[PDB]
Order: sequence, then structure tokens, then C-alpha cells
Amino acid sequence: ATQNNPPSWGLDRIDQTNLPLSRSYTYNSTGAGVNAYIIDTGIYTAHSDFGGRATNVYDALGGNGQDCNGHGTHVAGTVGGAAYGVAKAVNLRGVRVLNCSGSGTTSGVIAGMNWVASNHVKPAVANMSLGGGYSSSLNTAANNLASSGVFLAVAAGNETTNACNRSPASAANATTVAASTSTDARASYSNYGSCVHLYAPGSSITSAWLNGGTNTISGTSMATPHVAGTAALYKATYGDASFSTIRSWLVSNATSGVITGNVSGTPNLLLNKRSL
Ligand SMILES: [Ca+2]
Repeated sequence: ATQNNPPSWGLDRIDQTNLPLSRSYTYNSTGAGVNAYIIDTGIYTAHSDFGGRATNVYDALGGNGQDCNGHGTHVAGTVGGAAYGVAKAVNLRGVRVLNCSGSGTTSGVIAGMNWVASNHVKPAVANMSLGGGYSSSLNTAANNLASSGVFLAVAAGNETTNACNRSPASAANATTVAASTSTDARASYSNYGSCVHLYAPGSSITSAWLNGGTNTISGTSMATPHVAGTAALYKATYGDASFSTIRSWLVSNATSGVITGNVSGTPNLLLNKRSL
């Protein structure tokens, strides 16, 4: 199937090797039957772009799982919204670890990851569009979440710093995602370095929001769900596979050398789902 004139350029970009944008997003899986765990501010599950496919399954803060920020709804939309998403029929499963202003703690994030590792329904992917300072406990938790069978996509971060200095971006088993722009530039805020595995569209990404509507925002938070969604397409297309197999497929099939302004020591690779 082909979505003509997708409402976010990020979808357009990941289905082709070179600019110019084709104003189209082609997909041959929808990720049906794959579970995508959005570890974030929760999901506004009633949004029309989710159909009936979004349900919150855990809240680390003692709340009801519902998004009261918008960020997690936006991220969920890029993973799996009908109009805004990469994997348009995936099951979206909200894991609320951040509050109404988009913040939390290392321990609440680990609680959400622990829930997903224990209770995920295979085949499963997880998206972590969040980060903080380096934490050995958070990195270990991320490594064991991936090893439990959940492909793990994490944001490199928006601090213009080395992602090896941040967690969970620096975890060995993460697939860590930097942000590009619609001209294939490195986004000015994007973290960089040897702990980044590839770029994905991150600046001015349009997706779902709290108010029933849309929002266009920027960040490695927006790049990461393109990768999580592609991993969900992978599992629906080929069957379940380990995080290391899918990560290797992503980086070897990524578009090489098109990012401008890349920071030397960072892979010049851009997410490319064409070969699915
Ligand atoms: Ca395209």
C-alpha cells in the first residue's frame, strides 16, 4: 500500500534512499500483531489516529496511564498512527513513567522497563524517547529489557553532547537514534558519538497530540519512534528476532553518507525501510 502525501515528512523520508522527498510512504506490512511498548508520558488512547489499537498497560507513578503531557501520544503516533505512523496497525501499549510535564526519575523509568521485560506479549518492541545522566542501573536495566526479547529503540538525546554520557542511550543493547532534518542535515540539538547507531527524521515531525489534534515538534524523541516502528514492521514481516539481529539489519540497510553536518565519530547512517 502507498500513503500519498503523508502528513509528516519523516514517514516520506524513511521509505527512500535520496532526496527529494517523494511525498509518499509505501508499506507492505502494517505491523499487525506486534506489540509496541511506548515508555513515556502515557498515551491519549482515544486519539482517532490510533483507532482502538492504543491501551495503557502500566503506570509507574500511581496514575491511570493516560497521557497528560502530549509527548507520549506524539511518539506513539509516529510508531503506529494510521496517518502519522510507520507501523499503522501495530498494537500500541502505553507504559507511563513520566508525569504531566514530561519528567520522572531513574527508578520510575526502571519500573516501567521492568514491567515490559516481565509482561510483554511477543512479538514486542519498545520505544524510550527519554533520557538523563549516565546511570549504571538504568543501562543494566535497558540491557536486560532488550535481552528479554524486546527490541529497544532509545533517543540519543537533545543536549548537543556525546550520547555515551547519557542513559539509556549509552546502554550496549540499545538501538540509539540521532535526529535529522528534512534537508538531511544533522539536527543542531542532536547528541552524537560512538553510542549512536543511526539517524532518523527528528526535526519538525507531525503526529498526534493530547487535544485530539496534531502537533509538530522536534527532537531525538521524534526520530526514535521511526526506528521502533520499523522494527515492528521487521518482526511482522520476518518473524520475531533478537535486538542484535534487528539492529544489525537497521544499520546495514541504512542509507550511508547522506547526513550533512555529521559529527565525526558518529555513524553517517539514515534509517531506510525500503528493503522490507
Ligand atoms: Ca518517500
